[PDB]
Amino acid sequence: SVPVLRHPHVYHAFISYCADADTSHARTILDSVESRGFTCCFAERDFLPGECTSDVVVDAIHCSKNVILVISPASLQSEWSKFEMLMAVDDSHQRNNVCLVPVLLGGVKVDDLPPPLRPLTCIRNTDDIIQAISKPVGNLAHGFAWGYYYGYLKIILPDLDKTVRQWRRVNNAEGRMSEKLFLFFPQSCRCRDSIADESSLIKHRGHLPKNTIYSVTDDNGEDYFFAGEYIGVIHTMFEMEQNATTGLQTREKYVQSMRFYLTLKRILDTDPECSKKCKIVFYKDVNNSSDAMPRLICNEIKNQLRKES
Amino acid sequence: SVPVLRHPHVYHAFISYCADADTSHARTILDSVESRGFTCCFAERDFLPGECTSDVVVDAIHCSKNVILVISPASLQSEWSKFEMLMAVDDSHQRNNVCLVPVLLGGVKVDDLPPPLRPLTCIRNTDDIIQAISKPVGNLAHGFAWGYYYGYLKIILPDLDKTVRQWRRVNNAEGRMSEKLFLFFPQSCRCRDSIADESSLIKHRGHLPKNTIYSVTDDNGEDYFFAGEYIGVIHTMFEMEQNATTGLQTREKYVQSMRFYLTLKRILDTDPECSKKCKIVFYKDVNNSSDAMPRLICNEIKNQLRKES
Repeated sequence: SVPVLRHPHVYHAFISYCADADTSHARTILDSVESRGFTCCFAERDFLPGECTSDVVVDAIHCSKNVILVISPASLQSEWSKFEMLMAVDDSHQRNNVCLVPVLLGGVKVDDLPPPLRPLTCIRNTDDIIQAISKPVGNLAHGFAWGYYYGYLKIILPDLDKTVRQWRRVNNAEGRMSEKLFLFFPQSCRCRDSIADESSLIKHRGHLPKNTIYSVTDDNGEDYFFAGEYIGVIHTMFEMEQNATTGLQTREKYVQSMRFYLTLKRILDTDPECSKKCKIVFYKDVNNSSDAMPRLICNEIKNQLRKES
Repeated sequence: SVPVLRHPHVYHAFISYCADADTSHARTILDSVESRGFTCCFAERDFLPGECTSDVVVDAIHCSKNVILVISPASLQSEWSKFEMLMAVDDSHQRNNVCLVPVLLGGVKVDDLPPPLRPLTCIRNTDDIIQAISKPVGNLAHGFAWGYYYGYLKIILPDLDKTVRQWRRVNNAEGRMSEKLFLFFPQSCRCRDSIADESSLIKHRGHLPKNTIYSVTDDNGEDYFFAGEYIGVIHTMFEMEQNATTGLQTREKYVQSMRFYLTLKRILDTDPECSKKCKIVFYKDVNNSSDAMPRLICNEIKNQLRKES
């Protein structure tokens, strides 16, 4: 009847309520559940007077198998609906359907609720919530993209074109080198230690004061130079797919990585000092011939030199 | 009437359709829009025979002000509903309400649709879609947490407790140092160059072969040692809040950072070789006294030594 709790769980349910309005209602639901045998976490009783901070709340949510949301007409006005309640809501719809137990009071109805809570199938009606207490990857695009932007691209891109032109000038790469930083995005999301590991015809040529410079030979023997590197963050999706514990498979790896690709491009093109400073090179990393990757890069370098002319 | 397009936009609408089923329907909608004056992107016409890959699609979505989804009973069966259609769907509900134009065929109705499309208010009914063509931060938790996990924590944590005990042993820190790596999470998300920048009473004591070792003095003059650093990824949320262009304000900074905090703890406690290897220290970074941060860390170090006893 009453389930045995896992490693992090020490409570069957955390009762999330607005202390300004529904404190009485939350005590009523609490007393109904705890008598039946379930162990609950209740702010008024369990949170010490000086430790009702958001992290103690999230520590309680982490240790609670289910989270019971007491949603009334007043609960939406209290900013609790904009703060502590949203902390319990997860990016994964599968997670919210298992964990969340929305308790609707006063006839607010499902349509009145915020978008995340609507498709969750919400709820002496106190028997029904006990029924729900008895016994996953969200979208990665925005975290990856904003973290890659502010942690790296926003720092190096704004003046990188100046650094490249200085290197190009004093190395006789004029006309044979684009200003942009080429960012490599293999479809499998597998990143190698160096893009030169894809072909012995890709040669290390030094670095930018550190971003690496490579050379590549086209059909006429003309050497073309470029600053290039992998988008290192995408390797995480490859690791998640390969992990049996992680809920990410091949189809989601492609979907997540195209959302990431799209979100990164929206941010870069929004920023005038970062757009046109890098070129993302998406490619199917399926070929072993020594000509394949060199020919792809030469095509991209020549395409970018046209636009910079 | 027909709007002028922004910098990335070169099309008013991208028509996303399943080429196996609704190609005829998509041409009909295309011809209806393009005659009225709008410029559209149509796969059959605009995508060259050998370049109908997912990145060319996303390149088209990036340059399309609106995305028109042709959703039929057959569109859901085609895996197109599980792939190319979801690439147009964004983590932000505000983005999907502005960009997406769901066109429902055959009476599938809104409730049949996946969770993200349901609350979007979908749609010779071809006049209505022209009406929608005429003229934001998603959840960061999962991207931040999984990227911080597989990019760093998963690498260093599994054997870090061994490294710490070896350092503790040969430095006479026995009983005055926890095995865990303390990860500092200031509520403002502002990360400093060193946690020792919070108080001159926090002393650099070397490093782990590199994670840094600090010392801290309690009330009895007893020195306590710890490996510690900031969770560097959270600084991105501080930068996003401070950026006027970025759609993140103080309240969302707290909500996003508690979702990140919760998601990271779910991943770490799921992994048996990473749980109990680090301690996340969330704190209000509001105090200037030289005693405040030292007393907080000494409290955490002593708490962890109890559990490791």
